[PDB]
Amino acid sequence: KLPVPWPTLVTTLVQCFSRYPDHMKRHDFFKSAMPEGYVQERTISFKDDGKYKTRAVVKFEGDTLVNRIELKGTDFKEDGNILGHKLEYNFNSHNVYITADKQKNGIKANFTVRHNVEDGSVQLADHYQQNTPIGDGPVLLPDNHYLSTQTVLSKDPNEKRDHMVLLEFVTAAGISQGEELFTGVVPILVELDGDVNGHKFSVRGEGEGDATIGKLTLKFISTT
Amino acid sequence: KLPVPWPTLVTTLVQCFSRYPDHMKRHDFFKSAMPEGYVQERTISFKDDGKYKTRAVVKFEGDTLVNRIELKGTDFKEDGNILGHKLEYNFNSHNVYITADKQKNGIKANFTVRHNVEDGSVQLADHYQQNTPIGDGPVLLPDNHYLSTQTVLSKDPNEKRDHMVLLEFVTAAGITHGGSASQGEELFTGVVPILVELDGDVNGHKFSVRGEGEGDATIGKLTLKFISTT
Repeated sequence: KLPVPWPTLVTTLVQCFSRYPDHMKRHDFFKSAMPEGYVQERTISFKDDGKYKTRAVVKFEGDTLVNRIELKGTDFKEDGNILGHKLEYNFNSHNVYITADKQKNGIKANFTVRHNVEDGSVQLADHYQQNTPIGDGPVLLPDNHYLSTQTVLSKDPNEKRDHMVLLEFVTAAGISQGEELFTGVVPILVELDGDVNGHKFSVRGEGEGDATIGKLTLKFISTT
Repeated sequence: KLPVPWPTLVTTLVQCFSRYPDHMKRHDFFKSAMPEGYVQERTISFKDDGKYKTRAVVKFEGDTLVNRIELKGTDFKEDGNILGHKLEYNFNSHNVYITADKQKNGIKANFTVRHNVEDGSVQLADHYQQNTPIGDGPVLLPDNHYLSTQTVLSKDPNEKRDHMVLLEFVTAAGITHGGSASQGEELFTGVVPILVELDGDVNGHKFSVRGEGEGDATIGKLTLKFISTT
């Protein structure tokens, strides 16, 4: 059984599948970094609770876009909204604000996730994010803009193990040869190795992304 | 294109597809009214703007669950968020609070929909809802409870008409007690085809929408594509 609520892992579990409108395609750092990819690092501060630190490698492995993550979580309260499993099984729309990191040749992002709590309150998860390209080639450093997200979480009736089904749509707003790798439907593999409060777990996800419409379709299975 | 934003029509465009947990099946008015169906009437008041009045007939026509709606919108302002198309193309999660309407032999509901606006603010839409059975059979009058919703809106890249692709999950909650509680429940054991037809007029601008898809009430899932028909 997952030691934390599935919604708290959503943002950690491939922004290269965001739909950048034609007038913004010169601002799409994520696709410009492919195929070598990028390292995505976050600190996620759950207000009045613990923190996640994550480091992920996002790159192509042949035809598959892979997101391989290490997650370390600490300082969660036993009676809080996370370890107490008080979060609703849903996900709000967020705006992910992106700025260029002209020192690392990459980007930073900042946003605050709002997790609905079963008692009507909101649990904030403040995200600080930095992405650095792995490859040598030129990448696109964007003007300030944001990604606008939508996500629904469900369960596979035929699935038996602890799992999460996710459908997500993301479009860029607010204003490369790598992008040519995203013209069709691309298979996705996500692998997460986690430790929260000393509770170790793993998550494996598979699905597909369609960047032409900003769509992600994934099923995640836990192991503990 | 439609004269109003697609998100403002989401709630008007089949709560019989909500997942009612087994311990709450006695509270599912919507399925109990089937197959004869129910009339669903709403007043939707947009804060600092106009209002929609809707009357829908929701019933089975053969194998298909049909939602046929008349919508009249009045008193909208030209520079507002609706006629000015300033709403984000998304839809927030809501709780729909349902209570028995014993004096109408049905149910009523109150909730506020929060439409995100492009400038970062919110457009509130106060919903009042009344559902009355069409048929003569016995219906289930529920205890107070709510429906919890999740919805995503998207587009079909090969569709030139104004349209909205929708996926929704809804589950009932708020009762803690714990077969089929109505004969109409039996009609929703499978995946049911859905037809939605909306005839609208907002501030004198006439339009229409047709949607088709499927609903799976055992998991609470709705999958539909809506297209402008005028």
